[PDB]
Amino acid sequence: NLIKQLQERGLVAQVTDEEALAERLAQGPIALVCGFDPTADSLHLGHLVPLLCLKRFQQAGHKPVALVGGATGLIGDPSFKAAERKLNTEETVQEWVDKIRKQVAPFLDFDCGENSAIAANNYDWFGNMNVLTFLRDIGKHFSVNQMINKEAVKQRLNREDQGISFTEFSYNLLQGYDFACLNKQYGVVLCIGGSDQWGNITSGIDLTRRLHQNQVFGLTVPLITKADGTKFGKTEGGAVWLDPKKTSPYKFYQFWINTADADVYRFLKFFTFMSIEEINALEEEDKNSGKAPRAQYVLAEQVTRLVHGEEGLQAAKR
Amino acid sequence: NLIKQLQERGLVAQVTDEEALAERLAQGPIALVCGFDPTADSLHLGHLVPLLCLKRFQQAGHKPVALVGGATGLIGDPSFKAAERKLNTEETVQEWVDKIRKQVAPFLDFDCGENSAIAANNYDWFGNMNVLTFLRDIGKHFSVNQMINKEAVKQRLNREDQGISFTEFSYNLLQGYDFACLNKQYGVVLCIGGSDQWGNITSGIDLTRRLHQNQVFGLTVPLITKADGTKFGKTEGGAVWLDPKKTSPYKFYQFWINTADADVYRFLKFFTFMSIEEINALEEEDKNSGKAPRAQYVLAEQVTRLVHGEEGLQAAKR
Ligand SMILES: Nc1ncnc2c1ncn2[C@@H]1O[C@H](COS(=O)(=O)NC(=O)[C@@H](N)Cc2ccc(O)cc2)[C@@H](O)[C@H]1O
Ligand SMILES: Nc1ncnc2c1ncn2[C@@H]1O[C@H](COS(=O)(=O)NC(=O)[C@@H](N)Cc2ccc(O)cc2)[C@@H](O)[C@H]1O
Repeated sequence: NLIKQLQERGLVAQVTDEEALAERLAQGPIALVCGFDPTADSLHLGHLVPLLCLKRFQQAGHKPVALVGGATGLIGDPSFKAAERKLNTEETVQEWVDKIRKQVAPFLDFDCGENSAIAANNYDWFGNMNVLTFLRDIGKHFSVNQMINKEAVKQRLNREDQGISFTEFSYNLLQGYDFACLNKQYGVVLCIGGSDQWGNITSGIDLTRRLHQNQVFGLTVPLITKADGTKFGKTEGGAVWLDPKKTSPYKFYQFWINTADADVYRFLKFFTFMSIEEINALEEEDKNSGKAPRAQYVLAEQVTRLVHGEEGLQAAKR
Repeated sequence: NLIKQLQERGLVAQVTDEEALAERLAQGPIALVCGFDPTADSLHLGHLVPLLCLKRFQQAGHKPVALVGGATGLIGDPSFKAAERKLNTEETVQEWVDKIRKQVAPFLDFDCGENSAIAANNYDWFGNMNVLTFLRDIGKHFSVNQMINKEAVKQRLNREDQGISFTEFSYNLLQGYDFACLNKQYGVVLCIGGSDQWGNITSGIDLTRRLHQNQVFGLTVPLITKADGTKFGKTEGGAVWLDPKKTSPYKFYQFWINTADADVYRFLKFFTFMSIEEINALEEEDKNSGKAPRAQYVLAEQVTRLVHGEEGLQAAKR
């Protein structure tokens, strides 16, 4: 049902147990979660993929849990990161943390009773957790041997040149715990994220099992890349922040207009709520049209509106 | 001077910088430490060797710091251990800790003046420490790459049959910090322990340099064993405790008088305070004297009074 729908949009990289998950979603609504760490004072175009995905689940009747890593942001996810990351002050992360919560809010119905959205922060629990407690209760459930051969950190370990701190090496446990913790108190049985996050989610489904014996689920969406395999979110001036202050609505819309013909269609699937059908209709319509492609105009309008409301769209054009 | 004196009786296995440590010990009295983890309600003969080196250094005028791992004993030191030590309740361990402390107190002088002994417990700084505080303020200084190859745990990894949890894999950072922490509040510049405790010491040396920029040293005593090969401190009823209740003064004295001829002399150098001279005369004497060796008798008289006092001795005689 739903999974298959997302597959049609090409928004599904890997699924831990497609069937069981598919069957579970069927039984009735569930609660899922997606996490975002405070690396900046705003999220960017990349983050909008998973985020928009929660909303997609919500509309299918599920309850989204949007979690900001108030704690993991003090450590740093080393997942597929080639080089160690630098630690940001406790005060700066806080500030950033707050800008994100608020920034994420507008993207989800936080009131419709049943499946109203939930904002969550792991600082809530890791923030005042004794180190010994953490090592004992969670640590005893992780094997360094296998922690070592996880794709998300494998390479940094095997390299007489590269390396990784004990700190970021532990990152895995905290996100892993977050799952079990969000499951214990909210019934969250699904965690979604971009491909890179897989390993982190994996550890999460495992801890949740050995701590509460609950079959939990994981589902990742591919990391969206420009067709010409360049970057994304990044341009000549930097990341396409969602924060109007960092990227004007006018500039934001101009961005989508400039999409390549080999992307615009996929991008309409990843960023808009257009019936996979009409998107194909639009493609076909554009192909046989001796006219210019209108897909970009669509894409630009839809996203600029999702991210900035009619106000921002009105601005985008003046 | 002192370093070489301890070598005379083979109580030194390694030293971080013999030359410099030698020069430093000469400059004047220093603060040194040795730690003992609560893994039972009592210590055994193996623990005595190191403990005795602390009293040695003290007689030489230095300040002994006797630490008890109220926190480490909750994590489990994996050093050269074959299988994962299991966790003990917080309840049990604190109970063992008191025991070990009080048991330890008699062996060191707690009021000779400037070099009076200090009782220490790392639960003091780990019991109330945030995990995020730990992982970043300390973790950030440990390379998983270098951690994986450290001898004390190269075993557990690089093996199919074995394994190590994230918990015990973290032990190194705790003892490493204990050194730094001790160096900052007592100016402790020396950490002595058994051969197996080396790597743990090293890591302390570095963190101390890395966190305070001070040259700190480490020296390990050889792991005393029976020349015949078999494990030390073991019997039919197992380990020989220092707790009269676990091992009566009588049984204790008997264990000593039963010492093998190839061990008895070394044992006099390790477990007693006889000068290397008289211990050598004794060996010589025993050599060409139609009588039975009296070193056994001596050794038992000494160690028995050391560990149980005049009462304990007179008791091993009835
Ligand atoms: N270009 C992109 N396309 C698709 N997805 C993308 C993307 N760029 C980022 N993302 C995804 O959207 C999120 C972006 O935030 S993130 O900083 O990368 N998140 C992280 O690093 C996670 N460790 C955060 C986290 C997740 C769960 C927790 O319980 C705690 C923390 C991630 O799930 C990432 O996989
Ligand atoms: N048979 C033996 N011969 C000589 N020395 C021996 C011995 N058996 C044990 N020892 C030494 O005497 C001590 C015995 O206690 S122990 O439980 O093994 N100690 C430990 O495991 C350390 N991790 C304790 C510790 C040390 C320093 C800290 O800052 C914190 C904790 C260690 O220094 C050990 O190396």
